[PDB]
Amino acid sequence: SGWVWNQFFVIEEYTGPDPVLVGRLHSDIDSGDGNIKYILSGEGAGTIFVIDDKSGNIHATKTLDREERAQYTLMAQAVDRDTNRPLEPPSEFIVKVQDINDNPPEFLHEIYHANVPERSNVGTSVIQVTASDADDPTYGNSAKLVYSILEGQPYFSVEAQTGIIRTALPNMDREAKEEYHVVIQAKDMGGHMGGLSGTTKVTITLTD
Amino acid sequence: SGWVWNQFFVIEEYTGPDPVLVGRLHSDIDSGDGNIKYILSGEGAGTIFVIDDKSGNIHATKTLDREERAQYTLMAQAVDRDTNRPLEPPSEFIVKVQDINDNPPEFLHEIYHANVPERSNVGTSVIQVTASDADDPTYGNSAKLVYSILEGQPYFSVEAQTGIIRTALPNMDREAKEEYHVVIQAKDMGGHMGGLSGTTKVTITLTD
Ligand SMILES: [Ca+2]
Ligand SMILES: [Ca+2]
Ligand SMILES: [Ca+2]
Ligand SMILES: [Ca+2]
Ligand SMILES: [Ca+2]
Ligand SMILES: [Ca+2]
Repeated sequence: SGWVWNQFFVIEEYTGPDPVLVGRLHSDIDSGDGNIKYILSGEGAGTIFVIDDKSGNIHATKTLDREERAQYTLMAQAVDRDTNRPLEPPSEFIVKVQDINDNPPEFLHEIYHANVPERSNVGTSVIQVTASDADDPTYGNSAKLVYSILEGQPYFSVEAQTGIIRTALPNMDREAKEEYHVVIQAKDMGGHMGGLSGTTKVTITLTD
Repeated sequence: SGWVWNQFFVIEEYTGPDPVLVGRLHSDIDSGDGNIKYILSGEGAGTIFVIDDKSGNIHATKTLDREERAQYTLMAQAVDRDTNRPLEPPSEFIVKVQDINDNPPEFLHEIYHANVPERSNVGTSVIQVTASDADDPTYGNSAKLVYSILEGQPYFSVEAQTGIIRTALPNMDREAKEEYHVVIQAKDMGGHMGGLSGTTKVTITLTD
């Protein structure tokens, strides 16, 4: 009451040999004597999700890819094994496939072409670069991307989250170098120990 | 209402890199605007179980061995981030570590010494042999044992579940063979494709 408890979570991409227990239907009249038969209709019910009608345990029959389906709405019933009358009214619940970090961040193009005026002030922006990341930006952080500059410093910087590359050095007269070659990295998981990553190269002209 | 939904399941022995989402506290007033702070007290709360106080997501910080602990009772609170007053009254819930089949059935002794009269009728019992199995006899069937006879047939049989060895051949005059050597197997998972197993040897004398 007040609190909401009717949803179940399932770790995606499970490939162990024994089926994942998603959750259980269960009624408060159930003395667990066995006179009660639970019934499960709805999405994947019977196919992906399968219930033991005494215990009321639902189990996942398949490896699930949360990239394919995040949710399933299912319907619980419970009828009296003898009278066959219902013992609870039928109610919905949702199983939600928990995201796992199984996709590495990927850059929109993996060669950007930028240009910026010769004597620009330190801080002047050059180009926005962004990585899409196929995991769940909603729930996890297998989708929280951090941008680092790998090659191209001390000439240029990149904004930690925005992924914008700005000049980072004063009096950058053009004679100096013909065209600058930078490499930006994008990392999962707010870039922590573990996070999957991907890079790109930006090639910058200093305009006159 | 009627239906009971406040318990969460956690697959044991998880060793993937990303933490298992156990479940989430969540209130029906929560428009998910963020003014609501969830709080988790109880067993392993703070140690094994850890909550994001906006999303209300609980995650498992450790690999769990369901052999060590099957349950944890936890307490949910939810207070208003601004007024700090509570928004739900505090309520208990239990997370239940789901059993995995990680123990193979083991025989009480792995050399039994049995004896049975010479001319016994087919069917006469010789000895009960039982395997303990360290997994959850309650929930799964990683603990449902089946007994087969491996060596010793056609002289003797073994009862599929009881594990009792009985003679299975008429007129078994003793002159014949000095002492009979049988091997019994015990298999997990009602002995299906997969099930872990273990054996023993029974050494039978035919008495005069
Ligand atoms: Ca996936
Ligand atoms: Ca994923
Ligand atoms: Ca990712
Ligand atoms: Ca274990
Ligand atoms: Ca186990
Ligand atoms: Ca076992």
